[PDB]
Amino acid sequence: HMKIIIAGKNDIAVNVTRWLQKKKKNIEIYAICNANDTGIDTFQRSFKKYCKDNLIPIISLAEAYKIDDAIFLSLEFDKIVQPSKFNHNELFNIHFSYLPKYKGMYTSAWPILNGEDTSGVTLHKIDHGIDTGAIIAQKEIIIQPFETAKDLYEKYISEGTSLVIDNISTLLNSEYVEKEQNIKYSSYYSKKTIDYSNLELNFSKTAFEIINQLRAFTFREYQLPKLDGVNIFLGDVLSSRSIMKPGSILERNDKEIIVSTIDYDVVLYKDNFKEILEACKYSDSKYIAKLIRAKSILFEKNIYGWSPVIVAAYHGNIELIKWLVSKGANINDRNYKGTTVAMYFKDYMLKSGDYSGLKMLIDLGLDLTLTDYKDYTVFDYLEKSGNKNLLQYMMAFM
Amino acid sequence: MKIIIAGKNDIAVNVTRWLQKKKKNIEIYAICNANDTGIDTFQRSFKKYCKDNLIPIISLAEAYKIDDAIFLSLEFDKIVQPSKFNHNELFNIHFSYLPKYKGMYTSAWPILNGEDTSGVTLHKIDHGIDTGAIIAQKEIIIQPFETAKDLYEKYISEGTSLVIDNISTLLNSEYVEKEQNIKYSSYYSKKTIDYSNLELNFSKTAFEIINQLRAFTFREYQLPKLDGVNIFLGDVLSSRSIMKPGSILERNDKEIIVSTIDYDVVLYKDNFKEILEACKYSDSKYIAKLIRAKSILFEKNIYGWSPVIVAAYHGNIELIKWLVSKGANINDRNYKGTTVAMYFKDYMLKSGDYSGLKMLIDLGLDLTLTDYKDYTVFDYLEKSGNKNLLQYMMAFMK
Ligand SMILES: Cc1cn([C@H]2C[C@H](O)[C@@H](COP(=O)(O)OP(=O)(O)O[C@H]3O[C@H](C)[C@H](O)[C@H](N)[C@H]3O)O2)c(=O)[nH]c1=O
Ligand SMILES: Cc1cn([C@H]2C[C@H](O)[C@@H](COP(=O)(O)OP(=O)(O)O[C@H]3O[C@H](C)[C@H](O)[C@H](N)[C@H]3O)O2)c(=O)[nH]c1=O
Ligand SMILES: Cc1cn([C@H]2C[C@H](O)[C@@H](COP(=O)(O)OP(=O)(O)O[C@H]3O[C@H](C)[C@H](O)[C@H](N)[C@H]3O)O2)c(=O)[nH]c1=O
Ligand code: NA
Ligand code: NA
Ligand code: NA
Repeated sequence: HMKIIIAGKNDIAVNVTRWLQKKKKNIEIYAICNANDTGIDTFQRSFKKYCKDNLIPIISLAEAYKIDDAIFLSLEFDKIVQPSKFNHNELFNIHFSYLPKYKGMYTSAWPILNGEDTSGVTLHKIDHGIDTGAIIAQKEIIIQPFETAKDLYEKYISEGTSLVIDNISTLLNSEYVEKEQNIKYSSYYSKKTIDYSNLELNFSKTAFEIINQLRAFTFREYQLPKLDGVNIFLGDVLSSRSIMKPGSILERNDKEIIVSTIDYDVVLYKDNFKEILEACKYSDSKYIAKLIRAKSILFEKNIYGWSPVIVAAYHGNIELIKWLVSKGANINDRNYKGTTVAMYFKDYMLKSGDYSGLKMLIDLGLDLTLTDYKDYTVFDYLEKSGNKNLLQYMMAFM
Repeated sequence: MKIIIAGKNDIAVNVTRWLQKKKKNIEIYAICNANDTGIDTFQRSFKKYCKDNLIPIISLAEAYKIDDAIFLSLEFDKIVQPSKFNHNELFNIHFSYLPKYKGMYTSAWPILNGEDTSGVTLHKIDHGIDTGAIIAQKEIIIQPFETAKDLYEKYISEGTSLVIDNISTLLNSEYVEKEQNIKYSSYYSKKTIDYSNLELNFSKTAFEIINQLRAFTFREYQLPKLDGVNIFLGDVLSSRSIMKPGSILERNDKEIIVSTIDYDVVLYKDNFKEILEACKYSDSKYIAKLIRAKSILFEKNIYGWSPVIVAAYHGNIELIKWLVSKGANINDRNYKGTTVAMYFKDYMLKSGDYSGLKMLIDLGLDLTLTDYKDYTVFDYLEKSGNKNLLQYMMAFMK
């Protein structure tokens, strides 16, 4: 007979809540949404939409203060919570850093900017201050030297979810231990510290710092870094050192811009993502591999959620998908409605007549049991459509 | 052999002294910095040293035309162009552990960033800023309480020994170069801190604020100010005010308590002038009440008078025992190299009270030390004709 208030947004609020509904069947859940939650799924799920679709009441923070015998759990929530205004003190938060480092804002960029190898997530209490409350549990996170602010954000979402999950019984049962945050090594960045409205690359810096500025600001659904009009998608460092003033453009071609820094010259790769996506329809390994500078651009997505594997799978392109997957791409990658590669390869199989591919993708680890966000498998869509031919063929693989 | 020393302060002077002693036959040419006044201050004037010792002072343009010489820059202020020499025996001491902290304000930035360590590096002068290949380096530990001035002093001392330990290899071409790493390379230009408009930022953690204080505590240039009131360090409390960061919570004659992003901070108002005045005659009990930050006891006025020196000159033995216990140097010098023993002897001379000498001798007072004129205390006594004092001091000398 418990109550929990979940205040926040995105896949973390969604996936924690999914877990609570399945695992704590009889808990009453109340939700608070963030101001900019459009109730529509984008590269993150809408928490508002999830709650509507799954009969979770949506309340105000004002209304939530007046609840008794409820845990409060903030998951990338956007409004200051004032502990005094509840009748208890069971107020909790996931913050996307290894506290007490990187309190405050832009924790997907700042660590990268500062040349960190690691970050973390932290479960702690909400007290009056900004990420000041006592720590309950933490998990260290490795940042690979190629990963972007988006890859890091995605690790935070994943690990933050898991961490809430490994501790939520102890929050609900008051069975948890806390410890006050240390003084030493504490750091905080306000909203002022980056003006995302007015981004500017600083070339009076080292190659390392410049590469890290690129990584820090590479989060496509918001922005890419820009050099004199042109969008950039990562870069590299050369062994040469230009005598030219830092910022000086040494070379330009259609794929890359080379620039002088405080030490080593840096190559900045022009963003060719749309172009790589058009090509993924029918071109082959050779041609695509010739288009690619930063390997990770194969895992990027447009506003619909379409990655290269997805567009390829939708157009038949079997030899590409094999190579994409050898490059580390996900054979069961999904768009922003939960739609899987398998489901894309369906529309082709249907429109072509050629089912000789399907076993190829199965060897590669394709999974037919997967459902989208309306709980529908590929088998459900085929049944619905009347394509018992295609249906029965596919059922053979089970 | 021949050598060109280009730079300023005790590092230039003391490297040069070592060469005059231990490499008699090398010819030495000197380049001075543009703000070397010729008058010794908290750092010696290299200019003065050179004029006093008949070392010729030349320009960088003249330096380029000297073959048969290696070039060694020591906190030098002018851009060196390697293509204008007819050789490549060009070396620098930079005050950081490269490839980190290239560029400016190296006694400030590492402290600002919460570093536990820094270093000094010996490397080649290349076309860029602090970019040339490394020859040798040494780690420096930054103690938690040390200020920017303390770290500068460590840089000067350690930079000096790094040169001394390597200079034969430089002169003999037995040294080994290795190009700087890309990874972890950092750089701070002159625009990163504006010493004309220093403001403390209280939208930061208590750690970050104490480190702001440390970083800006370099008395010869400035102290940090809160409301035009000079501050000499501070401490963190265990309370955390709800008030907005920067809200002053408590004032008194001695300190100012402020809200930060996490824990409250005490800023100590600077009272060094008052402390130095009181050391003439007051006892340890009175000075103890006056002290907040213990390191204020090692500070100096424009003459180079520290507490221990003022106490010596007034025969304040009881206070000297305490200061030493506190960490003060028993052989502390003013900016003319005049030692505590030289000041004590003036007190013994005027007063006729000699009893205190043994105590100071037992605390490690060193009577062999020379000032920047190569005079010992005994040379002063022989010149004044004071034999009885000479003999007495000599009798207690260990
Ligand atoms: C606003 C913005 C964000 N980003 C990136 C960097 C951020 O780490 C990431 C997420 O942005 P965000 O607006 O969610 O804000 P963050 O600063 O990441 O998180 C703060 O704001 C949240 C609502 C939470 O209260 C969180 N506890 C706060 O630390 O998106 C951009 O690349 N461009 C942008 O223009
Ligand atoms: C990948 C891809 C998709 N499309 C199409 C297919 C869709 O009708 C439309 C929007 O795609 P979407 O990712 O929003 O797909 P969804 O609406 O998520 O999934 C539907 O379309 C799939 C192909 C299956 O039919 C599935 N069972 C449907 O529920 O654009 C292209 O035109 N070019 C493409 O390269
Ligand atoms: C100028 C200035 C310096 N300082 C401190 C911080 C500095 O690290 C330290 C020394 O000052 P400085 O003018 O020598 O400048 P730094 O920036 O330390 O050294 C640079 O300039 C030198 C001439 C050398 O070329 C060196 N390689 C450079 O990095 O004193 C202040 O506290 N207030 C000040 O206004
Ligand atoms: Na360059
Ligand atoms: Na400046
Ligand atoms: Na506060």
